Amino acid sequence: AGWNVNSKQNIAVYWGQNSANSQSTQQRLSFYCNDANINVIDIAFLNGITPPMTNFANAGDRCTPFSDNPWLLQCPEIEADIKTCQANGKTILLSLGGDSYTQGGWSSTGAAQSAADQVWAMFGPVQSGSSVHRPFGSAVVDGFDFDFEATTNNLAAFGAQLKSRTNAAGGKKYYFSAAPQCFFPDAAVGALINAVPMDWIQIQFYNNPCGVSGFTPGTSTQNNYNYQTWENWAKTSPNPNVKLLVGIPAGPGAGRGYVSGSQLTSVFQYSKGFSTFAGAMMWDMSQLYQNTGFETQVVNALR
Repeated sequence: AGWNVNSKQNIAVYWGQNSANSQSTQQRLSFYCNDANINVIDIAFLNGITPPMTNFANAGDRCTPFSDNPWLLQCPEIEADIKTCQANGKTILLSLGGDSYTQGGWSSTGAAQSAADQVWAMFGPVQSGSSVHRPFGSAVVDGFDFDFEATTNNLAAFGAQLKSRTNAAGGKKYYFSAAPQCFFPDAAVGALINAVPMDWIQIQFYNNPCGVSGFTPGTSTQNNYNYQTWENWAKTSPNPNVKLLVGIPAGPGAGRGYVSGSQLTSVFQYSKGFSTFAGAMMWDMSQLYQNTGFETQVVNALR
């Protein structure tokens, strides 16, 4: 039944950007919704907000741009697949920003609040009184992942307005995650995650010296891998009960600091010792499914 706050074996995986970058490495979203081990999928990315822009790599081939915004896609296959995945018991979030987000956020709190209301009208419940375009039609996401990686002015105000709308909503639970890099504090989402409660934070423990590649097996004194710093911060954050996922590259081509074998098992056994630990995150689905046997290694490390 999707995200499980009481489990230490959650696995969140990004889908949409085809990191593996071959013609066949990213199937449609629902191909990956029969995996008993993957209970959260983040759709990557809404890479523009004001104005809105969607990029789903070659999944875009089965979409049609909206007539008045060529960078915003109408995606009936992703729509159908979100509904299928949710019927199959998966939590499907939309990931906001990503490494190709260049708009730099909003000049005022008011502009950030208006942008949040537009994202909610585009991707949350269908609003009968709204003219906004809906990339996923009558599909409704299960919440939002904040993956901003450059300075994003007034992201805290944007996040607070979107959280206001999800907190007011009926129907189902909406979740909030953020994906800071492991360097502490995080420049891009630091203000957001110090202001707005998250359900979990999926830290990118890669592309940085604090990543899982810097973990020292055989000891619980860790000079580089900084999970402990993140747990200490989490306990006084706006949601003091927020959970952490350990985010890793799903293949050597997915990011710097890929780990496997005993390094991978050991860093997960260390991380499992912490009360905030709730599982793993991986970048990304295309890399994971190409990297034969790697998913089994991660599942076996979390057991």
